[PDB]
Amino acid sequence: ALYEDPPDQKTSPSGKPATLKICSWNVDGLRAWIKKKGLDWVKEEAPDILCLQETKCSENKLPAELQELPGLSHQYWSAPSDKEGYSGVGLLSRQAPLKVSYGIGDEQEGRVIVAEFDSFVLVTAYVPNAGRGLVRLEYRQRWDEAFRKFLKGLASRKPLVLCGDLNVAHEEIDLRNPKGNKKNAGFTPQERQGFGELLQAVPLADSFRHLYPNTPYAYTFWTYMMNARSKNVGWRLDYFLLSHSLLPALCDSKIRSKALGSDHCPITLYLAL
Repeated sequence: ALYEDPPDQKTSPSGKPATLKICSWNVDGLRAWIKKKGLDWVKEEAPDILCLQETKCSENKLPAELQELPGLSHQYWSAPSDKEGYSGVGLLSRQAPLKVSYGIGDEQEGRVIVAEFDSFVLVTAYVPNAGRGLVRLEYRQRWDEAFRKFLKGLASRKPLVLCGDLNVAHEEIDLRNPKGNKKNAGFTPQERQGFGELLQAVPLADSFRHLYPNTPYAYTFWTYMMNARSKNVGWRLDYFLLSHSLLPALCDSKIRSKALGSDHCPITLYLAL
């Protein structure tokens, strides 16, 4: 009940070598995550693209160490205008995207960055948490609806990759305590249906569950409290979701459960494009 992520499959079903490595990480405080050596892990992981969520850092206070990642030299950031010490997402890339946009066209929450690359469109997202005591479930629901729609008017062109902290465990297989949470932010019936509607409407596939439909105990977040992380008492809240057109390029989708720095761990996608 502790999990041991399988080894990296760097070759596709069709037998092609992976060409693109995307890593996503909810850093839950970018500056503190940097002080806990996050960039040291990323330098080692060496993705072609890195997405970060819950940065809690204005553009003005972005530590200069970020510029010390020259293989990820094109960096895009999004923060909420009025709110400080809240949300915030980032997308760091080896090559410049052809176009970068921010938000989902309502408005500013600093949760979504859209980057169009050569062969596909990457969205990273820090989905609103429903709140302790579901105090913001009703904001999460409108966000879910709005997001689904925005994404539909998006994957019409090129295939999609959507990664990030989606703040929902989809099925019971995705957390350790399904029964003790069916009314807690992240496993309510509304949220889980939002995630099912997300996969239906766009459509997308859960990259990890596609390759590991039976694997239990595979989580990406553990509360800092108790010793949930050591006890692997956690949730799978961080995803790579993919257009079906991409599934044939899908080499592997990982959970880097050993990487510290936050109450989430990184996840890494390998695509053969």
